[PDB]
Amino acid sequence: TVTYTARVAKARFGGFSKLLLLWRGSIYKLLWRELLCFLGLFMALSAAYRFVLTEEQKRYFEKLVLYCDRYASLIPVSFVLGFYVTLVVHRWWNQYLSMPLTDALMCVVVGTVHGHDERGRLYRRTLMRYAGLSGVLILRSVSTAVFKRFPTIDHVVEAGFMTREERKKFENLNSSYNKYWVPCVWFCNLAAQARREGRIRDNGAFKLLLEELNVFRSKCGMLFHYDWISVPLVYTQVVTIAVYSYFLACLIGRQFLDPAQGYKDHDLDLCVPIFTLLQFFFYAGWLKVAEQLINPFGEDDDDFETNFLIDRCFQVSMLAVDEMYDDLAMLEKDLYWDAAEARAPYTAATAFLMQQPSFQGSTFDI
Amino acid sequence: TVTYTARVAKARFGGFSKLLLLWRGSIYKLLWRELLCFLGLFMALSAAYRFVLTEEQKRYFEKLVLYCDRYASLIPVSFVLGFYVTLVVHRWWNQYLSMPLTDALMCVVVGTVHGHDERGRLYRRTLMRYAGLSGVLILRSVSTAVFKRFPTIDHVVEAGFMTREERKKFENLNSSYNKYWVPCVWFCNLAAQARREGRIRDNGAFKLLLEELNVFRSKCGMLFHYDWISVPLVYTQVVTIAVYSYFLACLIGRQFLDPAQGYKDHDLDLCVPIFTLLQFFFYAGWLKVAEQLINPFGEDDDDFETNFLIDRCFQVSMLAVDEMYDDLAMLEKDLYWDAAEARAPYTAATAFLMQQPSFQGSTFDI
Amino acid sequence: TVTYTARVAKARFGGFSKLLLLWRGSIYKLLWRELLCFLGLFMALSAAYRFVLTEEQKRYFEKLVLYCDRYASLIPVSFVLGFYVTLVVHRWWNQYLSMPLTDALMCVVVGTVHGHDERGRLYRRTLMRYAGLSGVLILRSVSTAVFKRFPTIDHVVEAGFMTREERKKFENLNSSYNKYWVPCVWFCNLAAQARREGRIRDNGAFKLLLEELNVFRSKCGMLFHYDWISVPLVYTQVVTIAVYSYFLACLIGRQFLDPAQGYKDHDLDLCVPIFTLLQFFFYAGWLKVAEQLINPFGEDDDDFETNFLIDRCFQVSMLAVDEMYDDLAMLEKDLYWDAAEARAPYTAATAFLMQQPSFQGSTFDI
Amino acid sequence: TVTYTARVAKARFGGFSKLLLLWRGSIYKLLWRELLCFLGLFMALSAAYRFVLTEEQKRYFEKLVLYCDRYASLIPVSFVLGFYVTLVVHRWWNQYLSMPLTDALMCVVVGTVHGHDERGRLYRRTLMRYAGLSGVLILRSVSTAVFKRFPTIDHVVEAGFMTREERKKFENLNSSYNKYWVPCVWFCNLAAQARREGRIRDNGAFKLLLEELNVFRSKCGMLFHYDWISVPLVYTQVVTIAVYSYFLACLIGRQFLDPAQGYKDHDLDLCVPIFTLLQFFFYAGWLKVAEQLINPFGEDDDDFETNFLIDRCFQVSMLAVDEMYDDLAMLEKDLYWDAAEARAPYTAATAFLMQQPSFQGSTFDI
Amino acid sequence: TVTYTARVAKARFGGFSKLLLLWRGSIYKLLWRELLCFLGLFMALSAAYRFVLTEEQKRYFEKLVLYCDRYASLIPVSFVLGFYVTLVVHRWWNQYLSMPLTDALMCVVVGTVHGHDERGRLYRRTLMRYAGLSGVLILRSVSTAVFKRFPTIDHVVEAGFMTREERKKFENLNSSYNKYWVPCVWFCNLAAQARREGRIRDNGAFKLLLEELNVFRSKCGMLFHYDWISVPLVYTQVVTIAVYSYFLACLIGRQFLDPAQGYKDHDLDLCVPIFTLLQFFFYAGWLKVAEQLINPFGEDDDDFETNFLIDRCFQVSMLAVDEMYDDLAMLEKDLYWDAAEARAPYTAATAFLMQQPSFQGSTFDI
Ligand SMILES: [Ca+2]
Ligand SMILES: [Ca+2]
Ligand SMILES: [Ca+2]
Ligand SMILES: [Ca+2]
Ligand SMILES: [Ca+2]
Ligand SMILES: [Cl-]
Repeated sequence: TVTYTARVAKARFGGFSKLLLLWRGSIYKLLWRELLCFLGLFMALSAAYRFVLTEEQKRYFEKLVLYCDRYASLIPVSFVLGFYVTLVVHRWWNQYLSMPLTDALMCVVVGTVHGHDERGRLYRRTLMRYAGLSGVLILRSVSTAVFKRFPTIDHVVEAGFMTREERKKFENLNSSYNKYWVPCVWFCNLAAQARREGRIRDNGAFKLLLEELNVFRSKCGMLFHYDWISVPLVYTQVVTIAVYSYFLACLIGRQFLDPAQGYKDHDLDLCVPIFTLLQFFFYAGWLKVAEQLINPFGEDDDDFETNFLIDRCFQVSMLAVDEMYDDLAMLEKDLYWDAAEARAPYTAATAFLMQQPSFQGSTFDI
Repeated sequence: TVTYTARVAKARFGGFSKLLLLWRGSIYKLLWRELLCFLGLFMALSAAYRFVLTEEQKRYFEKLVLYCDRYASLIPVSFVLGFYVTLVVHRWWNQYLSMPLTDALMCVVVGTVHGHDERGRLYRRTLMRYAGLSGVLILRSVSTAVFKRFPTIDHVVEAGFMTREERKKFENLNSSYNKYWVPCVWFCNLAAQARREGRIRDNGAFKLLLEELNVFRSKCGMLFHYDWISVPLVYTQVVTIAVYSYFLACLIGRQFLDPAQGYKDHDLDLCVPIFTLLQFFFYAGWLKVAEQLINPFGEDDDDFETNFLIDRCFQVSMLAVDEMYDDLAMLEKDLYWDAAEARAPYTAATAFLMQQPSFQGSTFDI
Repeated sequence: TVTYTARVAKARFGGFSKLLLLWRGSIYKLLWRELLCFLGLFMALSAAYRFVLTEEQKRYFEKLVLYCDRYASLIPVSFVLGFYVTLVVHRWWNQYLSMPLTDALMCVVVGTVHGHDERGRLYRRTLMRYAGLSGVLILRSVSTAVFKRFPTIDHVVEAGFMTREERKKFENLNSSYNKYWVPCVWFCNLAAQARREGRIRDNGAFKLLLEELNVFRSKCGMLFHYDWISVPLVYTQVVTIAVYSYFLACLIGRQFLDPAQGYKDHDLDLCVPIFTLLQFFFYAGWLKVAEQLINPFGEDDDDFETNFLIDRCFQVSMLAVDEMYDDLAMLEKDLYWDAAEARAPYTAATAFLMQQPSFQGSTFDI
Repeated sequence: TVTYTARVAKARFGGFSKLLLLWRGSIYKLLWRELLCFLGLFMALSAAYRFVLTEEQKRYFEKLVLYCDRYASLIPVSFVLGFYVTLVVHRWWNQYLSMPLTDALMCVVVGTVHGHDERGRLYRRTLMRYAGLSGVLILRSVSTAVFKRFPTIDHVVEAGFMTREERKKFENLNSSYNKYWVPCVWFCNLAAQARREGRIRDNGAFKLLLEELNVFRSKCGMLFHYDWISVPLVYTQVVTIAVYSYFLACLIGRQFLDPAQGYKDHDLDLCVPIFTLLQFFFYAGWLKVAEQLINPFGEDDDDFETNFLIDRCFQVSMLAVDEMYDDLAMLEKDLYWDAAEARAPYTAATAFLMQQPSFQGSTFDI
Repeated sequence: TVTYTARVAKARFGGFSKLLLLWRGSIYKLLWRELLCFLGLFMALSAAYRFVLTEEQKRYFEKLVLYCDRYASLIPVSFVLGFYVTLVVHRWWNQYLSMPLTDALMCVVVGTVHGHDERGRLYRRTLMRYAGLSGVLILRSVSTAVFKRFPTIDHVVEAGFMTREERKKFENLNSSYNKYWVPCVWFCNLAAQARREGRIRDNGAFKLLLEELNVFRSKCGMLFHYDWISVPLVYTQVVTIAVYSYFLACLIGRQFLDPAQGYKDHDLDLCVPIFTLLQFFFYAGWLKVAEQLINPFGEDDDDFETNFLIDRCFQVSMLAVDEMYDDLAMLEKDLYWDAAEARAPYTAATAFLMQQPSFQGSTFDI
């Protein structure tokens, strides 16, 4: 993804206009091939009108220009763009929320699966490795960047997400369907094994572990659903036809006609259709928002950094359940033990502008 | 469903335009009968204007063409299309989310219902068979493809979802209503039987099983609600009248009049209303998005593959609770036991483009 | 409700157009009185223009027709129709989801409240009768069809939802507010009584029963909220004024003026304003979608069948907790015990069109 | 709130038009001062054009009228009205859902906090009084009607929501922030005290009590968030400027010019701009929907009856946990004990129109 | 944030118009630099048309003015403004809901972590300090105001959110990623330590503590997701190009041409484009709603007061778990113990307007 959150923290004078100078993840990277072929096909029709066509063929083409400018209905293209892109954006955000993230599991695992010995250490890592394995298996199914990192299951074994013994049981499962849910079943068998030996101390801890896994597994199942159940193809084709019919109407209907015939609204030569160019940046760019986000798991610049989230979850969950298992600093009194209230100090860059009346409710200054 | 997720992974130059060459689940499969009758009725009026009508009947028809072009309000058809299709798409996605999927149940069942013996094996399979039975019974009520696969309850018995003894108790239940919830009540009786004999070891395991079933049963109840409570018929008829009134206005109001009378905006002969054809692809295709998705359980190409999801859930849940019950690979140290951190390697097709600064927050490059 | 889900299963050639032949729950049943008075008031103005008005009064009326056609802004009526009806449809669907349905309670009750004896049988039925009683009491408050079925509380006693002893405690509660929540408090007292005598065997079962009831009771409270907190009246009046101002503008502004004065866009006589009639079917029908759904608990054809849902829930929950309490078929091996995988067979009407490659992910055909 | 749910139960012929005769909570109560000043400023400009201006000053004003009618863009005002009011309506409904309602707490308290003695009675009432106290404290912060009922905390003590001993501990808490969450902390201390003495019998009961309180406390925190975090002021000002610029354009651009100069679309005298008046009812009334609902806790007619909900919750929860604690009618057989099925009878006003085939699914009439 | 909730409590006559006099968080503070450069560039073109250009260069510029007024399509800018700002507002509200608030944790901690001694006191404060520490660490990552208050981790140690011993374990964690989740792992280690020593008395209390923390930790993870995954940059650039192309079209297309050439719709001199100025307040202000809210964690006036919420949560949670741990007022009878019902009194400013029939349901006045 292209992150510009710091650029737009405060609404400044040229704020969104300086985002028109970015190139990575931009409209210009997405549209310049389409803009050059649209403008090239415009100049080719404009040059045929000037130097190629005979005088009676120019009059017929002039009647064709006035015809197509009637059908350039720029207003209804916006609704099928507005409703469709909002659908794609809604799917795009829920696909990010369905990312297999092991943070909720790693807090349950470090709190409930016990033992400083090598066995309890191996219980905690294998539970997190199985959650990470289900993450890798569903992301190499839906994300082309994860798939180029893990083209085979042997790549998942040499990366350490799966072992060779787990590889044998994975491949010997007779199922024609995608086996991303298999380490989630291994998680339940491992947690039930840990409950039997008392490494999970109580049944509410074991229940919390299985509630947390089902939340994780249903997120993996949701990424498979979004990958399988596309935005409906008829709806993608309707918005594509509506945008391209508008631009077919524009490269004839916005041609600069010869002013000597006195056609109204056609008394000018610019030899570049600059406001049709800006309409192309608007409407074809609005469609490119959907074209970038309809599969947010490819290698667009604004697509999800799924290999980063795999490396983050695997490193952090192994960090949380192995090194950080039961090493607190000793319980020690804070700065505000002798203090009835508790307020942290401000720097000089925040003390001066803040420190203003605390909001108590709207009805109190009555 | 028609899945084109891999085609649109990266936003390419001709990306959405190559989806206009697909036929399965396309606008062209949905609209070509309507387009040929619209264009045929257009050419029939155009031929009556040329060769049939007398010269004074042509002038009256010419006044009728100018009348109907005033009422071709292409803008308000788009709002009742945009708001209605978004409602249908919202129902269509929530109907997919309400699909009876046994994955969350199969992780609880393999983790909580215990025993390698034939009895505990039979407990785990019957719990999954009862969840799958409620899935088949609600899907043959709402999906025509499941219903043609299971036309009678005897078809459900010969498919193995129900047994002959379960068939007797199913048919002897005196209820006039659909009995899809009956195996969910059998699930609760079976899980309570398994808790009594200690195959479910603790009450939090038994509670998790019943929470998971109620989530499954309410998904089955939601598919019945969507099947029963349609999109409101008055709202379907308003969008149908609005689209067809627009196209009734178009096959008169876009007729190519004789240029010798000098009617403005009517100085051309194309003998094919090509931009009215593209408007028909836009508006009637936009309605066809709703017509395909209003019942997503029929045999449209873009309808849900409900027999596939039945075969997947039954095969996977039987695979998860029978063969995969308590056969882990032995707890064995990963690649990153001697390693404080944990990073999986990259292939050459992903190492070169990735490996870029880790995002820590927007405020840190301040 | 009017259910047409089977009619629109597959998108057919005349699919939504055959729904324009339905009468029950249709636009024509909702609009024909309004259409006849609109067309009657149109013909009355058209007849006054032809035979009543003098020649100088016709010119003033002709200036009035050209005035009102300027203000027929058909575009902004659509936004206040599109945004308002979507609000009403959103409330209409959430009101259906808030229906008091006892299925989630009946699965907990049959799984947790125990005993084949007459006492445990009476515990299970009274818990379901109290849930059904809260359903009847909130639905006779919000639904006119339930209220005509239960006009008094004595009707609820003779229907068997309440007993005479429960009637005394119901009427002796000193509260000015609606007492639909009273059997939900009786449910909690009954479940706590059953936990004390061990008919509820464990505390997690008793907790699940009370979580399930609070979900049921908050659904009853939500139906009271929707009944009390209407769509805001100012917003209902704004959309009513916007639609009727448009149609006031239309029955003057679309009058067929005398062509001898040569008023432009007014050179025709149809003596029926057929495209204004179709605009009336569009806009007034779009408002009628809201008028039918703003209270979905009346006796519109497309209103909820609330007496059916009362009869279904009472019959099914009594069927689930009394006859179906702990009578499973004996645990018996399925068709797929000797089979490593598990696939159900297809009929000849589904084997031929299906059996096509299983989707594994989008990235795998790379 | 103004409740008209019974008026719109069945979609009738003059149904929404009879809601234009209501005055309480109406557009006319909200708009008549604005309509009289708009029409008064219109007539003042119209009278200056007739009797005050000289003949050359009338021509300049006539050029000003034709200028401002070009900028009366009634279409884009509707989008910033449609999107903004939908945001306000969404906040308005979620603010009603965040109302502190003690029904879910009172069902847990009567089911889990035990004892017929005066101590257990005092435990149940104090738990409900503390929930009601947090309700009063957050509603007097956000609702002007609750604040005029409880202007001081001493008013809350004389109303009985707080005691004098609780008043001392409330005032001696050193916190500059609003202390609405303080009785929720007292609830947790009281429930933990009741668990220690076994008035709460099991830990799952005590956990359910604390889950239920956190749902209640987060609803109180949500009302504080909505009160603090307004609809953004820039967005309120944009919709206010857009509506008033349109109406500034209208009281010049819709002036009836002198027909003797022959200005087109200006050949009439009405001396009342009746369709501009109806546009004012549309657009300024649409803004008044937002102006009424942006703070739904004031004393608008359509604002929430927050003092009613305080009196309802306090009376009902004291009724539920004190008098209704453990007085069931004795477990007694229903009307349908000797009956395998269970159907309640119909009155003559509902038997005749109902009793129609039970819906089983869409696929069954195949 | 700029809070005006009390100003708009009752819909008054000049209600939203008096919000056009506010300056803090206003359109005028956001737009005046853009308005002065737009009007300055307008007057510069207007002065070049009057005094600089020759008479034949004025005619070419006049043809350019009529060209650009054709492309000022004010209608489609509104849809890409309406759909985009609604997306930004939806993200802005969910970012406020994802704020790390310790109220739900502090009610569990004071109810479940026990002991009046210094050890149990230190357990309760350290659990709340660790929740507050994760709040500070994620807010200094996403909020520039928190970051200027805590520029280093040493600032977090001198503020008392972290200790020096906790600082050593924080810095010695080998992770390249943001370590905001580290005190949430410390929370789980501390709660598991407290359960082992019986300061947490039961396993359901310990489970509730870990469910509550995972809700808190996922809110911290959600703020990181929103900070990382921006509104997509192509969509921000499309709405920026659409607004600025419209205003590029306006500062030529709305130029006041010389009336002596008799250009239609151009017969006036105002020498200030006042309705183009109001359109600039509309459209550029509508974009400024998004520009203020796209990062709601900066130092805009309408941005979130994140340092206030840090100081509130830290002061209140230390107040709730230390001083308010197990000091109830003694269980004492309320005002309504001898009263069967329970109604609080009204002041004279609320008794007179209220006391009106209690709503029982819509169907009861039948
Ligand atoms: Ca992409
Ligand atoms: Ca279909
Ligand atoms: Ca109705
Ligand atoms: Ca208000
Ligand atoms: Ca900001
Ligand atoms: Cl639980």
